[PDB]
Amino acid sequence: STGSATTTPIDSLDDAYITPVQIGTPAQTLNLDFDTGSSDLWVFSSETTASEVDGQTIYTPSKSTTAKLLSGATWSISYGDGSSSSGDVYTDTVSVGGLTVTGQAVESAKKVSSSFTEDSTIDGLLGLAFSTLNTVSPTQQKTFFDNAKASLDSPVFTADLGYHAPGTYNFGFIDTTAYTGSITYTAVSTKQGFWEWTSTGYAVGSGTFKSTSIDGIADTGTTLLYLPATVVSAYWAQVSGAKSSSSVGGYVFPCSATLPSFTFGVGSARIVIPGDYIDFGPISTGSSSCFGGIQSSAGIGINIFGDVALKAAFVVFNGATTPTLGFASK
Ligand SMILES: NCc1ccc(C(F)(F)F)cc1
Ligand SMILES: NCc1ccc(C(F)(F)F)cc1
Repeated sequence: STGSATTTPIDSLDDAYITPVQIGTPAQTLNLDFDTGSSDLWVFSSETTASEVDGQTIYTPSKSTTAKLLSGATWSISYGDGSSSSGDVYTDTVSVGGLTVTGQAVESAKKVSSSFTEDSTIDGLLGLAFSTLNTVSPTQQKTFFDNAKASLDSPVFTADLGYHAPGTYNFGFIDTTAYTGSITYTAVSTKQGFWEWTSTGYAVGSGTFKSTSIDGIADTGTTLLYLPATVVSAYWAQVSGAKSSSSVGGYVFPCSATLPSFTFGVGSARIVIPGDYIDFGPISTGSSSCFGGIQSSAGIGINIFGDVALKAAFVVFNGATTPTLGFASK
């Protein structure tokens, strides 16, 4: 079987993308953030502290005839940005784009951090990293993809994120009309639970390509591109007036500048990120300083190919027994 679902940016800067997911019987539709950097399916619910809910659609397990409490199970997650949530665990039927999984662990939030409360458009997260990262205790739970794998035509899903526009997540098949050229596949390390791969180098604008190994993760759940300080410094040096700002916490640039493109290597292929994708607009309303979409990973400890990079490509997540990542131009 297969599934296909449209994913939509939550705001005009593409800060995150939401995809409708049907949970329970009869279906409750929630808009979830599909996150290849984590492995928990958690949702705002009827159990969430009322002061921590501000416009989100909630899952109500008591109204689902297929929901079962997973006795004694709990979960607690903290994200790399300092975000967190925690609560208890149901199992229920979950469908994405026509693809149905019965007995999926649905983690019900009792508590969420403030950054989730303030993001009224995101009802929860759907984790798509490897199940070794799932936080359910005492019994670890499988991801939606892991549960669906057996029944998929092909054990793959693909991410086709739009620039200021809707895109598509497909499960179980590769749409050969959605890209140009060939797909280049590259090896994945699962040893930390992430879709981790090694880029073969980079170029700034029309500069020479620099061959150099950049290890990092493919993460639909992270907005920006986080790369080593040496790389990020070479990019922003080409932008007149750009500088790293400690008060803002990253590189900013004059909003009147035009940004160079950024190229990253996948084996012998090249993915080009247009300079417009790297503009994240004014740091505050009315400011003439704009925030850059390429930032240093020095404080984070790992390099992250977030949405800025992934939306420039058609991306195959191949969950075969030897996993790989495919990139194509589009
Ligand atoms: N999108 C999930 C996520 C969040 C943070 C991290 C970090 F910072 F730990 F790498 C990885 C993955
Ligand atoms: N990388 C996972 C993640 C996704 C979204 C958020 C936000 F923006 F909703 F707070 C935080 C962390």
